[PDB]
Amino acid sequence: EVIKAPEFDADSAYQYIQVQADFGPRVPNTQAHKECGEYLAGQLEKFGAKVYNQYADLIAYDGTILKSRNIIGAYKPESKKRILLCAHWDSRPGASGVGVLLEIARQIQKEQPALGIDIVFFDSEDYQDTWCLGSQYWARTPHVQNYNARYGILLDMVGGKDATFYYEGYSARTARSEMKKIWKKAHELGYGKYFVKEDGGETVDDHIYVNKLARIPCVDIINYDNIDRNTLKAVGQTVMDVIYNEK
Repeated sequence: EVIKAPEFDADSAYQYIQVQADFGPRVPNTQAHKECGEYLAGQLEKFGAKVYNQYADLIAYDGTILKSRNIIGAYKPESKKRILLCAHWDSRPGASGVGVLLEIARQIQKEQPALGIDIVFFDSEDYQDTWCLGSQYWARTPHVQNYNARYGILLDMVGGKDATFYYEGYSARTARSEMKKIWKKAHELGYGKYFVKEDGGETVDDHIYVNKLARIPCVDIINYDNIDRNTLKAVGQTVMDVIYNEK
């Protein structure tokens, strides 16, 4: 049978977005970025995840050494059966995906699903191989040795009013089964307006690397043509009903 997941609180996710936004743009090598990283690590700790902070000097396209910090929160680290949930947290010279995941973390704390969940915030994403430096780093060499997950869900720009998440190109050739499952649940829950079961665009994003350096099929939930609580609720609830159904 099917389990109905706990209720995702969209106003809570909205506030996590607003707190990130209040640091100013989280541009690599800035005070805003440093402070926001501390905030995110702290929140994943506050919400019961086993926190793994992954510091690295990543060289950007112009030679800039980015004092990078990938942030990982693990739930039920005992379980070999796991689902990866991820988003990037830096800003371009972010927030929405991270905000939804923090609210999912908080709910995991209140009631844990059957499988282990990993929440990973990738850094240095937005500064083709010179994008996604944090996930390239992470997938190549994950936070635990031999890391695996059944599949992964990437959230990127998931807060816009009347957003439409199409079948993203890379996800649709590397993770159809998983993507179709997620879009299925969205429709069943009444969020079909948001999850359009049609091929959209193909985008360079963290899920490309996750799938390659770490080999986990990974679905990108990304708006395809501002912050809205209804959009957050549709994304967040769909992700919880999907992950709480995993056995």
